[PDB]
Amino acid sequence: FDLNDFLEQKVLVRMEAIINSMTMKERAKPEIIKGSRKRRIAAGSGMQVQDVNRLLKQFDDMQRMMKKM
RNA sequence: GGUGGUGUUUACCAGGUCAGGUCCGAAAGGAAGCAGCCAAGGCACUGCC
Repeated sequence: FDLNDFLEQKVLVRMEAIINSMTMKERAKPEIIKGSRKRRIAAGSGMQVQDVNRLLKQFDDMQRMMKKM
């Protein structure tokens, strides 16, 4: 379950904008989205790092389950 | 090296365009711009000079 699937799932429209700002490598192996990338991803999706961190946290939640069922 | 070709590679770090999103604006409309793409660079093979 990579960020590519979690994408299929201005309310959420912005939660998309964020991913539509990532790169294939990022959307495929999130454990590489440190500071620098974030600062890119945020300003890229007109958001803010905190926003990204939010979505990042969301993915994890929606992720762990897959790895537990 | 120059200038071509082909394969490969490259998140941001004053190239271009810009979905999506953001920004300013009562509006009309402006602005910056991620991914993508183009271009460009790198690693090689290669033609020519």
